[PDB]
Amino acid sequence: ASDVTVNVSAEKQVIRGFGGMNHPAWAGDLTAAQRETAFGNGQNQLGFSILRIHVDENRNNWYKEVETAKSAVKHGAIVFASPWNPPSDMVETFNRNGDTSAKRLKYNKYAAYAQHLNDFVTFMKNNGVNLYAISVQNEPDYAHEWTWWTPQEILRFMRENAGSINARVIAPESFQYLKNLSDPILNDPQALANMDILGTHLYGTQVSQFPYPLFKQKGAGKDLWMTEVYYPNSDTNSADRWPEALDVSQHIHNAMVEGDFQAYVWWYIRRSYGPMKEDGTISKRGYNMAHFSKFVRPGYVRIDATKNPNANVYVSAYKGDNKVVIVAINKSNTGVNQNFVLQNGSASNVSRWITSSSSNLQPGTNLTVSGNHFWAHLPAQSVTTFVVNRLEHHHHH
Ligand code: NA
Repeated sequence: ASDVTVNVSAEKQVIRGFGGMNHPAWAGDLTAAQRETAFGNGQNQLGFSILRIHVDENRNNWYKEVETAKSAVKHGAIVFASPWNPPSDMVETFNRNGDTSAKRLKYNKYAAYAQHLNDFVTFMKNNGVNLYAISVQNEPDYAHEWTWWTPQEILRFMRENAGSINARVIAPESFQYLKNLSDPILNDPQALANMDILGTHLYGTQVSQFPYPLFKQKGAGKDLWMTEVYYPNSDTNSADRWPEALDVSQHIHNAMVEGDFQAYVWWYIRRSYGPMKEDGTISKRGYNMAHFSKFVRPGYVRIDATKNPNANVYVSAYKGDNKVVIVAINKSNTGVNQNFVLQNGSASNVSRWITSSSSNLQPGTNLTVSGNHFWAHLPAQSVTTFVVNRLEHHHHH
């Protein structure tokens, strides 16, 4: 087998966090018990560090988001919001390639719409939630059941109106990371100045389409977030299927390593194909997310690691708070011994947690680092998170 080399000094993207969507109207709000399970980081809890909520078109419905959003903030999670439709008085039908039922924001209502979004941010502030960011539109390019925007309509709003919003602005949330939706923003200095986070979803997106050269070229000082997906499917009662659920950890691995994403946000938190089952317990898919969420905390930085050392073995690594975190996925039917070589970072002790067909985030035996490396066995069809405690602690005292 080939080594994995982890270079603690070769820094990649800063991680904002991991989480999922709450939607009281569409899915039913998380209960008090479920909010603890989602946002707390104790045993049997997901440690989600990001919550997404929706901006209702009717402001008389905004109060419904408050309790779950307050619990996220209490647990130190950041909250962001995406709208699906403007208030209906601002919306018109138009002819979209023969579809006369298609809806858009009226061109003379762009200022009114920006004011609506700013009013949501204010409402949340007045209810003890300082919203981290707000989106211009959920999936403007897949809007049969909501509000369509062309790349040029998004551009005009980003130039002229987005600067009025008193919060970080996310755009354009393509359903599939279609670059035609976001290229105009990146290519227009005015619009770009008013974007804080480039957000996308990944529905049907192939891994070859996770990289984005134009964002690397033009996006300095901007964040890159994966704001909604479910994966590999939304099959009813699929969340505990093994080894299918391992596809979730691999998808996050690809988002981190191929996409350089700084946030990974699932669709509904509680759902039969989601990270929390309808009974309020964590699903196998949920434990796959928790291998990242519980350990790679906000502000950690991804670091260079051999990403695919052997067939069916996927590895990523992160550092923060005097720790190095390594997530190693084995999607084969053979347990394998894997050597982890650490560069530019002295350590002695390694703790690990393992999810497998009959075990959920369960502690394995401690390993010892000798001569700057350690061997660890990765069981067949499993994901392991290692936590390496470093020796050189800086800052103060
Ligand atoms: Na701004």
